Amino acid sequence: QPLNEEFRPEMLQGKKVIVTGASKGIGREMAYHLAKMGAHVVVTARSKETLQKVVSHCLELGAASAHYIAGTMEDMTFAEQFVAQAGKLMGGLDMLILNHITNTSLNLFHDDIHHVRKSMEVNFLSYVVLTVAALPMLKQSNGSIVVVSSLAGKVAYPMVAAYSASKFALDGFFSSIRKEYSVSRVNVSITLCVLGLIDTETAMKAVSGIVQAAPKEECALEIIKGGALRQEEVYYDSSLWTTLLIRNPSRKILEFLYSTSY
Amino acid sequence: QPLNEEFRPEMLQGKKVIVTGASKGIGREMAYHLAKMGAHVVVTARSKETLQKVVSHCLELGAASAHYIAGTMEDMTFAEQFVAQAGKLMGGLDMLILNHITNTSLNLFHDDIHHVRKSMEVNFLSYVVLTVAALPMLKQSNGSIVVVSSLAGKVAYPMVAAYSASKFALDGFFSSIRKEYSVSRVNVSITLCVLGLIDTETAMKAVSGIVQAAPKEECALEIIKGGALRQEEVYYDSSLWTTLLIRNPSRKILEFLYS
Ligand SMILES: NC(=O)c1ccc[n+]([C@@H]2O[C@H](COP(=O)([O-])OP(=O)(O)OC[C@H]3O[C@@H](n4cnc5c(N)ncnc54)[C@H](OP(=O)(O)O)[C@@H]3O)[C@@H](O)[C@H]2O)c1
Ligand SMILES: NC(=O)c1ccc[n+]([C@@H]2O[C@H](COP(=O)([O-])OP(=O)(O)OC[C@H]3O[C@@H](n4cnc5c(N)ncnc54)[C@H](OP(=O)(O)O)[C@@H]3O)[C@@H](O)[C@H]2O)c1
Ligand SMILES: C[C@](O)(c1ccc(C(=O)N(C2CC2)[C@H]2CC[C@H](c3cccnc3)CC2)cc1)C(F)(F)F
Ligand SMILES: C[C@](O)(c1ccc(C(=O)N(C2CC2)[C@H]2CC[C@H](c3cccnc3)CC2)cc1)C(F)(F)F
Repeated sequence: QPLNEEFRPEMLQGKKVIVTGASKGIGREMAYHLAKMGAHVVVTARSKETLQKVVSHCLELGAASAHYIAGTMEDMTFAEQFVAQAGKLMGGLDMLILNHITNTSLNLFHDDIHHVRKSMEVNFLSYVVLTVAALPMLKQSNGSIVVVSSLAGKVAYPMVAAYSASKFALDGFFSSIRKEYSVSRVNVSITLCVLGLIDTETAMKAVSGIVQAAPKEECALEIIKGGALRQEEVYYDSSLWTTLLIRNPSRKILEFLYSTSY
Repeated sequence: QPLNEEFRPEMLQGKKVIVTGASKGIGREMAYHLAKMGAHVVVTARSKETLQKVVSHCLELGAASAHYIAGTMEDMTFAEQFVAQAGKLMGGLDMLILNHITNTSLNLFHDDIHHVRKSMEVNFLSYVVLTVAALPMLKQSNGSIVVVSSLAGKVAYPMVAAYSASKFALDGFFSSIRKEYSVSRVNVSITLCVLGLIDTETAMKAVSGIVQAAPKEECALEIIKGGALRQEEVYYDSSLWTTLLIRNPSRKILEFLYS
């Protein structure tokens, strides 16, 4: 049930929200936009040094409140207590933004199984664990889940096999879960975010000299809109060529066709 | 780059082939077809009992050779040793059919993270391990990798989350790997197989009274035909609406866009 209107800041006012991989890039921006709305926000990543700043600056921007908890999403235990600790900190939760990933470079896959396992653990599994942990709270506030994926998670590219495997997984898993929430009349929206190339330090470090990326600041924003407006998918890619084709009716058809079937 | 000519059982004769999850269902059928064709075959799964039955039956259908090695794909050391032992049993390798999955059922997902983790380990991760271990031989023989997937690996159904996540994963990882072989000019084809409901013991059991399945023996042959013709994708379903609906050109186009 996507909402029948457009988005304005107030919708996030005093809304308790989690953001992962929020110490830099798209994550951080999302945190900043979030403050500019006066929402409550807890943020996480590994490094406490950078998290301290994000927290400190979100207050300036006017967040109702802002805190961090550091730990590696390599660690399902941490991911599970993180959500408990944060949500109890804020006495509830309205929107879960799953954004972090393990460190990846661009290269040929070359028998790097350990890196495929780690990608799958951090980028994909941890999202599930995180969701599991928040479901009870999200049911409470008829909240929302937002999952940051890529183009590389809808179609193929070389140089990101592990990465892509994991991004594809999110789609399969969370799109499947939606249909399940529907038929169980569970009212938690789930938004998958197909993002083209974005101007983050990390991304630009690997590209730039292979060329163009969309502005990180707006990306963060569109993500936030799609999530608040409870939309199934959000696309954000600089080239309007792309944004119009990615869609895929054969699937929407095939899914819906086999829905009223049972 | 797919061969541009019909296929003939003559294409698989003397071809040395591994088939995983071949004790029952689609995998068994595949082993049988390959035997009718005179290929060499090594099959695997956990149950030695059922495997013996298969092998023995394969030697009677005419396989150039036919061995088996039982093990769980839950164990990456076994996966890696399998391919070695098999390479030696056949002195090389022409095709690798990744077909096994972990047991599953149709159920709402609450918090079975260990099942999600096992699915990803067995239905996905082992394929990578297997692929990595077989790639050298396959290189030697300009061979093929055949990965068996589903509609649920291309579109979302309720009741199969873990399963889907893993099948989707195969698409992302193998389709991406396909691109890399092309820019590396590695001559080893990769075929992803998208199947609809098939009348295997397990499937029929599971969807007993909640949902027409295709014949598993014809399916088994399509898969092999797609592999030997080096097709990127095979689509097999009882509903021809479906088989034709699934192809995804808006995607093949997009991919070429940034290429
Ligand atoms: N930017 C792009 O070109 C692009 C394109 C498509 C999709 N996306 C998606 O957008 C999201 C963010 O991208 P980005 O470029 O903004 O990333 P980024 O700026 O490089 O930041 C990555 C974040 O994840 C954290 N992280 C790394 N390892 C972690 C771990 N083991 N446990 C917990 N956190 C960890 C990092 O903090 P620590 O190092 O301190 O842990 C950092 O905060 C990702 O989901 C990505 O897939 C990005
Ligand atoms: N049948 C369908 O409706 C359908 C639809 C779409 C896609 N597919 C795909 O087609 C393929 C085969 O399906 P199927 O229905 O033929 O399956 P199946 O008959 O149930 O056979 C599964 C095989 O995998 C083996 N296996 C199970 N757990 C294992 C483990 N831990 N380690 C190693 N092997 C294990 C089983 O033998 P052991 O228990 O002895 O190990 C068995 O040989 C799968 O990739 C499936 O996803 C099937
Ligand atoms: C983590 C990282 O920053 C990263 C990973 C994946 C994507 C990503 O989602 N892609 C955009 C959405 C498609 C990639 C862009 C570059 C593409 C590429 C790289 C090299 C060669 N050909 C294509 C791969 C997909 C962006 C950044 C990386 F890889 F370190 F740069
Ligand atoms: C292993 C198993 O036998 C199985 C799993 C998945 C699929 C599969 O790939 N599907 C076909 C390709 C789509 C399923 C068909 C039924 C679908 C479904 C289930 C419940 C309600 N509506 C549709 C779920 C995917 C087939 C068998 C199972 F799950 F035990 F039944």
